[PDB]
Amino acid sequence: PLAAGAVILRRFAFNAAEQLIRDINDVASQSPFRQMVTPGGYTMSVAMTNCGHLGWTTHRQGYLYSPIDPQTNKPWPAMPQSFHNLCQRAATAAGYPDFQPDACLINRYAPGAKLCLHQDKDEPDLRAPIVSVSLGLPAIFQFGGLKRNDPLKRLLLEHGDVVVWGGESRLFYHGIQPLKAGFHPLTIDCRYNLTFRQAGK
DNA sequence: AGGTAACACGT
DNA sequence: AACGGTATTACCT
Ligand SMILES: O=C(O)CCC(=O)C(=O)O
Ligand SMILES: [Mn+2]
Repeated sequence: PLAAGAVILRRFAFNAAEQLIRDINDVASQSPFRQMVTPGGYTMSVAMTNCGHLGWTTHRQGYLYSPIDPQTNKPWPAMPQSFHNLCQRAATAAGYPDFQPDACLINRYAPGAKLCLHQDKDEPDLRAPIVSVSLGLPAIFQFGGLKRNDPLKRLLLEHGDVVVWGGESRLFYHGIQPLKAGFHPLTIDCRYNLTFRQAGK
């Protein structure tokens, strides 16, 4: 096992990938990918957007889940049924049959893009797991512990891989190392990740 | 009190 | 380039 309460389901989303990617494009046509600026004033290397009832965003004052896209000033697009179904099946396979996400953060990684080691704790109900779907180019996922200096596991995540963490491992530090350039026939030159959460009550 | 930015340079 | 400092503070509510 990846950790207590955590598992990787390799190639779980492989068969669903083409549809998922069509729906990413549909979501982004309404709420475009944007590289967000941290409260500290740095532009993130990962480009992001959201779908579902709540979207993760930065602002001057910190991080926030909000029902409105601050760039368009309209609600985030509805969560595609392909996304919701894949998430439900993955969560069930990982031992979290009751998971009901209300938020999906869509990450796009160009070569060089990274996500520094962090915890997912913007969500009030820590009982719900995180379901994380990889698409396109491969990336090295770091998965640690409750403390930043806890030893890291480094796992390659490839197209279609799904990682789920929760319970004892819900607050574990994790991240993505700078993406290697490459080619993938479905995403061409990038990696996408879908991160499903229950962000509200 | 407690929340929490850093989902972001030097060795 | 893997590891860890920084928030060891200065603000909010
Ligand atoms: O891209 C990934 O695999 C991880 C994304 C992530 O950690 C997040 O969106 O909070
Ligand atoms: Mn995360």
